[PDB]
Amino acid sequence: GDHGSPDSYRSPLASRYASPEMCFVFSDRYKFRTWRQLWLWLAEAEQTLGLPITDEQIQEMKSNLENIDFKMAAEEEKRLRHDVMAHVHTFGHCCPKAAGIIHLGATSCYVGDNTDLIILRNALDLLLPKLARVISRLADFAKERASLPTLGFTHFQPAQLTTVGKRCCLWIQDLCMDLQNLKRVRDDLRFRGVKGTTGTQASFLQLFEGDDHKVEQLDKMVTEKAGFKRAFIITGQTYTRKVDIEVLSVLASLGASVHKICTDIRLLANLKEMEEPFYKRNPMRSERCCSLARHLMTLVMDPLQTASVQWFERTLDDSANRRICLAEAFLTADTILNTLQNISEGLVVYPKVIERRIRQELPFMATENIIMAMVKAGGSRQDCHEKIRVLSQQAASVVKQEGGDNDLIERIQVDAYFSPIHSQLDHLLDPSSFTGRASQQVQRFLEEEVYPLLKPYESVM
Amino acid sequence: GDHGSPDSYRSPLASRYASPEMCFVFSDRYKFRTWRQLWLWLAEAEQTLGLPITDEQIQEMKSNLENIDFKMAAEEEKRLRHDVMAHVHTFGHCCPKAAGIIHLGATSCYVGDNTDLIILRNALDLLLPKLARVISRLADFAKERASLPTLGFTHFQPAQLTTVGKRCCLWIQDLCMDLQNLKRVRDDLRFRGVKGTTGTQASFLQLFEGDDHKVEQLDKMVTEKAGFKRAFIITGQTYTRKVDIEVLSVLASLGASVHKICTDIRLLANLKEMEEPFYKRNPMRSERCCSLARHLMTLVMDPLQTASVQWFERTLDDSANRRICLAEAFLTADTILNTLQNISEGLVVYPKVIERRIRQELPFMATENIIMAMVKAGGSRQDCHEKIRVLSQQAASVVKQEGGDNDLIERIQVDAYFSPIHSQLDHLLDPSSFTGRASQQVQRFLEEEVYPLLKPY
Amino acid sequence: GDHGSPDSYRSPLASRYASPEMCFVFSDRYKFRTWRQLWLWLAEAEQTLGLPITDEQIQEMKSNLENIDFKMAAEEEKRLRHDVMAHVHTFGHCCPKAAGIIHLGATSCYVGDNTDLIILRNALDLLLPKLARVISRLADFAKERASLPTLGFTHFQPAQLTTVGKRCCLWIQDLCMDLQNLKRVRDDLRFRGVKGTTGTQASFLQLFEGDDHKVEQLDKMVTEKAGFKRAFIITGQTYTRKVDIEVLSVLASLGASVHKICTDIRLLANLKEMEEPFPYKRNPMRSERCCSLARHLMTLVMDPLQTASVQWFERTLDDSANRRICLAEAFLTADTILNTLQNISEGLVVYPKVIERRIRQELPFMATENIIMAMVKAGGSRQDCHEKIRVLSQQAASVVKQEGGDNDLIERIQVDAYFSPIHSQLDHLLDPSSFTGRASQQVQRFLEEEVYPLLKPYESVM
Amino acid sequence: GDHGSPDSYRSPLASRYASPEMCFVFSDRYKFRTWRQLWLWLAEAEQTLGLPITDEQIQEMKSNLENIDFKMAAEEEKRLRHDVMAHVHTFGHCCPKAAGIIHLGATSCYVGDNTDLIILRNALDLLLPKLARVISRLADFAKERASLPTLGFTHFQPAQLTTVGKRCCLWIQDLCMDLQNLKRVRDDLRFRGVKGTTGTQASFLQLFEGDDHKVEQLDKMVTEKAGFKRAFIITGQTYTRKVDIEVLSVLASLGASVHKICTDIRLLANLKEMEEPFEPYKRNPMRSERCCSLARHLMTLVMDPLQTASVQWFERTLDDSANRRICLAEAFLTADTILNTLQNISEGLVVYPKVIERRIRQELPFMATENIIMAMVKAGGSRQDCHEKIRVLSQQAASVVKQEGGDNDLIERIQVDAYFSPIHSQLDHLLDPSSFTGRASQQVQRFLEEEVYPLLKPYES
Ligand SMILES: O=C(O)C[C@H](Nc1ncnc2c1ncn2[C@@H]1O[C@H](COP(=O)(O)O)[C@@H](O)[C@H]1O)C(=O)O
Ligand SMILES: O=C(O)C[C@H](Nc1ncnc2c1ncn2[C@@H]1O[C@H](COP(=O)(O)O)[C@@H](O)[C@H]1O)C(=O)O
Ligand SMILES: Nc1ncnc2c1ncn2[C@@H]1O[C@H](COP(=O)(O)O)[C@@H](O)[C@H]1O
Ligand SMILES: Nc1ncnc2c1ncn2[C@@H]1O[C@H](COP(=O)(O)O)[C@@H](O)[C@H]1O
Ligand SMILES: O=C(O)/C=C/C(=O)O
Ligand SMILES: O=C(O)/C=C/C(=O)O
Ligand SMILES: [Cl-]
Ligand SMILES: [Cl-]
Ligand SMILES: [Cl-]
Ligand SMILES: [Cl-]
Ligand SMILES: [Cl-]
Ligand SMILES: [Cl-]
Ligand SMILES: [Cl-]
Repeated sequence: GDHGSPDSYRSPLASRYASPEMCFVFSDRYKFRTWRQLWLWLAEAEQTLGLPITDEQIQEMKSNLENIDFKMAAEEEKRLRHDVMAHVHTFGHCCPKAAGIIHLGATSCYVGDNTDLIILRNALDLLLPKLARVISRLADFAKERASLPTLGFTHFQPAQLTTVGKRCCLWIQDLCMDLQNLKRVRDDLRFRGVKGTTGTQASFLQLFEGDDHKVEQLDKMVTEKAGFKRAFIITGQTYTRKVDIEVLSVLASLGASVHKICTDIRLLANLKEMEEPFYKRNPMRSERCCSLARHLMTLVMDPLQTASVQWFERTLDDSANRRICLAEAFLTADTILNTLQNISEGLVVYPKVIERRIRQELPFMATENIIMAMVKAGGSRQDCHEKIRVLSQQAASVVKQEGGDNDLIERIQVDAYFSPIHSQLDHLLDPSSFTGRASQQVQRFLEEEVYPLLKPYESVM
Repeated sequence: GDHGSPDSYRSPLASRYASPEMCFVFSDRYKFRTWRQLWLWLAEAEQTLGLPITDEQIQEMKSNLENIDFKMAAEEEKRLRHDVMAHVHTFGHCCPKAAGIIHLGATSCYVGDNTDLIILRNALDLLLPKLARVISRLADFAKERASLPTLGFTHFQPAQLTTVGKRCCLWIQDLCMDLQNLKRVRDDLRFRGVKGTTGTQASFLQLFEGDDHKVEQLDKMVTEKAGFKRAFIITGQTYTRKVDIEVLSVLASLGASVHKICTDIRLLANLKEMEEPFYKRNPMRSERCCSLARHLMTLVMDPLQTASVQWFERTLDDSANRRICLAEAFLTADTILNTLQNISEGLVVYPKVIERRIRQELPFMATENIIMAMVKAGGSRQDCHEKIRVLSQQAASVVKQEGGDNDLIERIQVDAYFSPIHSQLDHLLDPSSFTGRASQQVQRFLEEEVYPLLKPY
Repeated sequence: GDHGSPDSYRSPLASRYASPEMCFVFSDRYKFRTWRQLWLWLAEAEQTLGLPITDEQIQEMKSNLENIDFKMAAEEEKRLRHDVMAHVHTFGHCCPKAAGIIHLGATSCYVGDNTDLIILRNALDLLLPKLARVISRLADFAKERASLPTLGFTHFQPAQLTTVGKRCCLWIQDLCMDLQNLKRVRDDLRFRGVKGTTGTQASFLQLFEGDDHKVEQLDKMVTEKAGFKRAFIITGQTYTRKVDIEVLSVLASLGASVHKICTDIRLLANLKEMEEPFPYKRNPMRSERCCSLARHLMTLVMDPLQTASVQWFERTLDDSANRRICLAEAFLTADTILNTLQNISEGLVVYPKVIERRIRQELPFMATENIIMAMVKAGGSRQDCHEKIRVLSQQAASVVKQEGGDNDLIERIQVDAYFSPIHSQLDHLLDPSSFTGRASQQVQRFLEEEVYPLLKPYESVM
Repeated sequence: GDHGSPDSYRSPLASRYASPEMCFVFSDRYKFRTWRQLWLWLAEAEQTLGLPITDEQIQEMKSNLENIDFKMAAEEEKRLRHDVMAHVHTFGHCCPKAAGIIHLGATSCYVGDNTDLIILRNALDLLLPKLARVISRLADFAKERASLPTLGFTHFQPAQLTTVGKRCCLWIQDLCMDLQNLKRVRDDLRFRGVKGTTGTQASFLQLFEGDDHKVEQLDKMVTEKAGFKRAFIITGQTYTRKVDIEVLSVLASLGASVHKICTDIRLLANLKEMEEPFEPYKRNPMRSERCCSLARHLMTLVMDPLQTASVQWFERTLDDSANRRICLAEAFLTADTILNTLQNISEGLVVYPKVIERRIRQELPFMATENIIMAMVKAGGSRQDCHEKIRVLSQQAASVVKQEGGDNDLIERIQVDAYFSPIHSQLDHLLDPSSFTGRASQQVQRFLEEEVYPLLKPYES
């Protein structure tokens, strides 16, 4: 009824995950509406350029763009075993006056391929502000936490202190590259236009009695009507399936970024340092994003393979595949960005869990700070280094062998050797003094790189 | 209605491609009904093993296996953000008596993982007879055409003659390897059974007051009820997702086979030697098979990646992915097998086209046999080789430079140097003499390898 | 030099990673020596079946199996742009008496494909005992640690306790499935044998003057000489490239398993519960490397899938360059991973006092039901007790997250006279060995029923 | 040997396929010379910026950039189990005065990552002119063959005529999209620069005693010394591995293009319409087969960096290292080989016009029937009636072809039928192949003038 009977398989991307907006863009109502819209634009342009098409035929066509008899369309397709021709017949039935001029000069891909290009670009236009919003919410988080010291991890082992906001900027930088990629692909998408069966426009040239200029005009007119700046000069029957690679490749790369970000979030949730928005709390949304982002990456192999084995001016082995992977890649991407937005709005941070971890690990990373202090006081770097080695091993043994807390500072405190440095210990181990340039980097990044990127999307934040 | 509104995305695998039977196996009806079947079996087993579950509670559960309020379950899941708990609640709603004991001792995966294993095996069982049927129909074609000479192709260039039937056996053999793969994975599939939250059955042990024999018997009892010969001993929360790799990998390899087979048919269609069953005729069914087969191959990277990053006793980042890739792999495989059967039932061959192509190419492959005939006629191999070489270059130029028919045999016939073999030319150029052991290979293959494999189906 | 001068690219798989044994299996010496071995076996069988081949011709070839002039071969291949014909000519140069009968009746794939099948089987035979050894070492660890309680993880969040040994069985099981896979593919690998240019044996049938029996005998005999139980009946020019899918698919699956296992170890290394074999701060670098290589193993499966899908008719040569890369690389990658995993599995470091601490911080939240059950057994209510134990768990969780302190939930219960009926039981109720379920029982049954039978064939090489 | 002894595995990419120039770029000599060049630049800039480095330390480091003791470095790496530190120690041993300031403040990635970025960019600079050269050769072919009619193929079945040159433009267009992608990735490549252990420059900030300006100057000074216009602001330990996805994705899409082009060439070769250049009746399209084989590996390799980036934890994990040693080099050596081979193919492509012409003659009559019907309607005949008469003749001709294995005799059937007497005198004209190719010829001209030549202009050299 809505997403269908439960007695048959229903894609989870439709019934469970994707927004109504993205679902509609990949719906048959939208597909077949656009087929008629393209047929109308064709008749309109053809009428202007002199072909015998009456205003009645245009008005009739224009008044039935939504008037789609799916039952009739289905029966015709069972009969003809051809989907475009099924719809040509069905459109001509409710438009009896224009029936004879519908699809005039065109091959099936005039509606099929141009609709897919309109769908791709409209789908890209849906993703962009959703991605932009996720980036803005994280940028707010990053700026807010820019100076909050946190344990750094390499090999997922204790490393030089970063900040929560600086770490957030690694996430933001990858998503920003995705925003630029998606925009580039949307902006550079070209219209197939009117090209004919094998790309030569032979049909249209005959209809215009050899007038090459009128053929070029028609192609320009339908392109403009479709809202595209530019059409291919060169096609076979179809737009080059290299286009489908370009689109799904940028979505795949977005998948990898989201999977990385959400893996980091899941690890922070184990560490109790950060948690998804409101005893056992599971980072289920981040896990979902990983799950769906993995499918995005997997799907890139479909268009790669498809384009690689397209023979000459077209083989029809692209069709069933594209029905699946194009829609599912955008429905998957839509779901991910909707969820990441929801995650990024109220990430819970626990400063005192973060501080406890730093206090347990920083003493082992601060030994050169201690030597420097003792040497400046007039001690020996060689004598000091030995003393710290032993006390550090003692502390390490407590942590590993006994499961105790790190007591290195306490050992240094009660050892008389470090007499000239006892009053400095609190300053020397101040975690903010160990975070390098993290806060200055966050500011400069957001200002120079992030905010300029977001400016176009302020309207819808 | 049945597939839903055209105002929303609908999977073409559902609305366009897969059979009703496969669509039902991956339907929410079948799934949640099976969830309830597993709860019934559990309560039955747990009752036999002494837990406080009454007969009338079990009657209540059995009477309601199909009575599923999908609207309520969706209301609960919106509220609980937990799918299995929503169905526990909803089953407990229409079963007020048994409500207290549904899911007793189980974790979510008890219904979720076991249902997937039941579904995977049922799906495999739907595929197997269809694949056997394709093989059977192709075997019929291979037998009928076992001796029909046809131009061999290597580098897709003219090569040593094969037969139509022998070439078909290349196709059959790959599909036989798939049939064996699918049957193995089906037969080796193990039930998760009752394992508790992290795989230790700590819940059931406590319910049975430390009695291990009862905990093992429960696992055995529910496994048997589900009709599985064997259950896992070792699990985390889930069955190992390596299982999903094993299943989709064999599906991926089936895809590769069908893509190659259908690519060959498409090329033969261009050559006008073969056509799909009944001016332009397009091998559309073969093209669609290729299209879908490619998706089957692509899908293997999903379970590979999933398994690689499951942490400890399980992470929930397998869940959304599996909802998509498992169903799709099987619905795609189903479609391909349904279409491949259609293709295999009336393949059209054009012997006269096949013959004409052999006549254009065989003379170039027949020159060593002409030379052999001259040598034994009291002649020189080196002289003949040079004479035959110039005429073969002459004929090759007519073909490529003049777009003409190959006239090499006519050139040989009129050149008096070949007087010692002129009377043998009809014999020397008989295409059936050039196919080597192709028909005998077909006979032995079908007899020894194919027919024994089909005998159970 | 051994791996060439540093002024050109050199594969890390050869210069850095794989064992010498696996490198040699994928060497040109081994390849081209096997070409010659195959030529000798063909001449042997042909002579037996009556073709005009002499004992001295066979003696000559046998004497020169290893006497490969690589420079001459390269020179000839530059002239002929054909690798097999280059080696036919080179072999005939050093075997002048045999030159005329080398490769008699055969197409190039007689040496190319059959050598690849010999290599694949030999390569699997190198991997098998290495995996068996990894499984056995982990099985020893699993038995040793079968009762050692450890915090369970689902969502990587605290869950019902498992044991260190039981968790190891999750890893072992996957590798046992791989071991079975590799053995199956190895055992079921069929020989191409002698098949001719398009698979019809037309050349051989003519040589034997139409005697079908003799062609069938030839194929049997060379298959037997190469040590294979079974040859294909049906081929085009090549063995079906579906074979390459079957082999690299099992390697890909092994890759996923090792990636999972080594990710778990790296996570245990962060938690300080387990470390790699022998400093305070240590990196799981070997596990990281195994993950890095395992990923390449999974990636490589798409090569033979694609290759097989677009082979036209009796074969196209677009498989050749690809197979030179992916078959060797997959095995060199797999070999390295198993060499490293063996090393990781020997002396895995465990820290029971870190494990215990973590358990004590998390168990009380998972033990509330037991503390309630004990009150109801004493005489208290379950509705009343569940509420009072709720609020204490709330404050303890807040101490952990808001204060950043230790879990004081058991102290809150201890210092509260409502839980007076059960105060003396608290240690018994919180005994972590009482929460591990059937973990240790499962380890024993698994090892005895599933693991040890698999390992028994490999006992002499352990 | 020079590729090593035949007793061990040797990559066919080095031993067999790639050019010596691309082999050199991914060689250890080039890698470790660049490590030392980077150490020289770090010291140079550090000296200028006031750190205690002498001129004879710099004179020493500069004079030993090529004097690499690989044996010593290998010994050191076995001992340290650390490749970078082995080379710090080895470089310090031949530069004993400078030993104590080599790598000052830096982490291993300073040399590791920056060298990889230098190599990636130099690798892309080798490919670019090669791809431009292929496009240029193909454009000459397209121009020469712009108007030559050839049978169109859709479903790989006879379709509306195109031209040899127009079909070549489908190939050219995909390669032009690749040239733009590679150029884009190359230009947008950012330097990692000096970032420290976890990306915070804490080491350098200390060395400059809190002077942030000097840390920023150092990052700019080395970035500029390396010939890069821009450095990252935000890194962890490493440059984001999304960079590797971006680079191998464009190579993967290039593989798809080449696989399609070479598949078409292989099909044309079967049809005897086109052949690879002469280096002879049975000829195999072996170069094109090889290109398809390698292209496939290029497409396969994209899943490596996708997976790598998706599971990088925090400021980095070392599970990327081994994978990248394989896939980055292999992708570029594979790409290099394809382009070398494709240029070779494109240089003397052979066309057989009489074969092409014969195929057209066999197939065109069946596509000419609508045009014959139109000429009869113009002469006074009924469309419906004429369609029926011509349909029987057409079905008779198709049966001669398929059932008798004969030549298409449809035109002869029409010529001797008195029914078609009104158009008999027009048949020669109605069946002219050039008249069926539509705008194919003008499309080649416009495409080459507007979209190809401007892209090639910069590469003139
Ligand atoms: O415009 C034409 O019809 C000309 C034809 N090109 C085609 N162009 C577009 N669609 C075509 C084409 N051919 C078939 N079909 C129809 O597409 C449908 C494919 O079904 P599916 O494989 O399920 O996606 C399915 O309905 C097919 O009938 C050509 O010969 O070049
Ligand atoms: O036995 C034959 O030669 C018959 C031929 N089949 C072939 N079988 C095996 N190898 C062949 C074949 N053809 C070429 N080549 C040679 O393979 C080599 C391919 O080189 P690469 O692409 O670099 O791997 C390269 O050396 C090629 O020359 C056929 O026409 O069916
Ligand atoms: N450990 C678990 N086992 C089974 N299901 C779970 C678990 N944790 C959460 N879930 C639920 O499983 C579903 C996952 O949804 P999805 O990510 O869309 O597959 C959600 O309803 C979760 O609440
Ligand atoms: N954080 C790091 N950055 C760079 N290199 C490292 C780091 N940690 C270890 N290494 C070294 O990098 C090399 C990784 O080797 P492989 O995994 O074979 O590429 C080894 O020599 C490691 O010791
Ligand atoms: O909800 C469950 O069934 C399991 C949850 C978990 O393991 O965290
Ligand atoms: O050895 C290094 O350069 C870095 C090591 C680390 O980050 O752990
Ligand atoms: Cl059109
Ligand atoms: Cl359970
Ligand atoms: Cl069709
Ligand atoms: Cl052979
Ligand atoms: Cl390390
Ligand atoms: Cl640095
Ligand atoms: Cl060749």
